[PDB]
Amino acid sequence: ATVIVVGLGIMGSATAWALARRGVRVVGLEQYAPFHALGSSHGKTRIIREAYFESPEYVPLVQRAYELWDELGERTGRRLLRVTGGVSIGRLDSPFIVGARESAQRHGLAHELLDAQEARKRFPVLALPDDFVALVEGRAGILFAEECWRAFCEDAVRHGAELRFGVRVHGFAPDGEGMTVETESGRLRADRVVVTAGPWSTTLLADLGLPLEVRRVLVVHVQPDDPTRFRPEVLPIFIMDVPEGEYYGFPFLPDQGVKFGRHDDGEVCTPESVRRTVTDDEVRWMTGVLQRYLPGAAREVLMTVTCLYTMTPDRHFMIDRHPEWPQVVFAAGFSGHGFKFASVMGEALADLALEGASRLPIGFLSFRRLAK
Ligand SMILES: Cc1cc2nc3c(=O)[nH]c(=O)nc-3n(C[C@H](O)[C@H](O)[C@H](O)COP(=O)(O)OP(=O)(O)OC[C@H]3O[C@@H](n4cnc5c(N)ncnc54)[C@H](O)[C@@H]3O)c2cc1C
Ligand SMILES: [Cl-]
Ligand SMILES: [Cl-]
Ligand SMILES: [Cl-]
Ligand SMILES: [Cl-]
Ligand SMILES: [Cl-]
Ligand SMILES: [Cl-]
Ligand SMILES: [Cl-]
Repeated sequence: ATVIVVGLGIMGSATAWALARRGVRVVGLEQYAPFHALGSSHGKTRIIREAYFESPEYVPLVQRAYELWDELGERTGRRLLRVTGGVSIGRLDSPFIVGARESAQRHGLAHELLDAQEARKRFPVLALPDDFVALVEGRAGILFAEECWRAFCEDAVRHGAELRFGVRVHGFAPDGEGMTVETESGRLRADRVVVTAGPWSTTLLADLGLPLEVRRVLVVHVQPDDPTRFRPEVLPIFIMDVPEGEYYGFPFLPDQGVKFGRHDDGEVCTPESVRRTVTDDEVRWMTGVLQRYLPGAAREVLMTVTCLYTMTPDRHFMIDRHPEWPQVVFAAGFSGHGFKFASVMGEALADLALEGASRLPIGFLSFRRLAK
């Protein structure tokens, strides 16, 4: 079998890995350089969580994603995951809290709800309002994202994959014996095509009318004056639903400081129009929010970063076959929370491309729930 994978962000790289491991001939095509920072996959760390507030239907998928991250780590010898536990902060009726409890109960997962007093005792680095609660889980942690991105490409190449960078795909069409893919430089042919185009999905897949909106979001890295009180042993990954917005962060790590980002809002843009400049007022806002809930974390700003999310209307992913051409499958619309699922999305895409179907429980992420 031959497959072409369009886009070598995390999802395309995972898909090239899952196909090559099956003995499938795979050629990946990516418009920019390897492990570039213009899409959604870049950075040294991402959060993985198991008691999943967005919907309990993700729990069996993230559980398989954990198993596949472990297999990837074993085969490549790269260190990919650090389980730290995770804490979610919010009012008792915040979706972060409600949804994680629902997911955990439904899947039998260990978790602990703490009131503000108990949370301050357990995690004194957090400064919470008296009416907030914390929900703690054990299996959450840090994916070393760039290590994972490189791992997939190394192990795919070990299994025969070819990966091409600096090649922009203009389109594709069935040719009677598979698909022909048109690039800015020539044509390539395969039995099947997988599209994992990230924020560029409505360009390449324009004629499908996917309901996707690209958002610019910001991350800051700060240096505490007392780093040791921010280290993983005392500060798990965290997420917070607060009056200033939804935010997330990581414990202090060497050469990263404390990383803090904002999940909600963020400007609607396209990858062409996105503002890469991060303004002084943007920096001051982020450090102002971080200092309210984690006082002493931002003695110095180390770095600021822009990145892109691709949102669906319901914030659930889209993975499905092309509605006209069964030789083509695609995943898009990861809505700011897909990186942790990349290993299992590569599995699912390889199943949809080779077999037309998957035993993974990805039905709820198809086109159907979005139909009129
Ligand atoms: C700041 C930030 C923090 C995040 N935090 C988390 C987190 O903690 N945990 C989590 O699970 N998720 C997180 N995410 C979300 C996650 O990183 C994304 O969902 C995931 O990266 C999407 O991967 P992708 O491969 O779809 O997209 P992308 O990485 O953007 O890849 C698409 C690739 O397709 C290429 N391309 C597009 N069109 C063409 C074409 N015509 N021809 C050739 N190449 C093409 C692009 O150049 C790009 O390399 C975060 C995202 C951001 C921005
Ligand atoms: Cl670990
Ligand atoms: Cl913990
Ligand atoms: Cl050819
Ligand atoms: Cl301090
Ligand atoms: Cl910077
Ligand atoms: Cl995204
Ligand atoms: Cl189809």
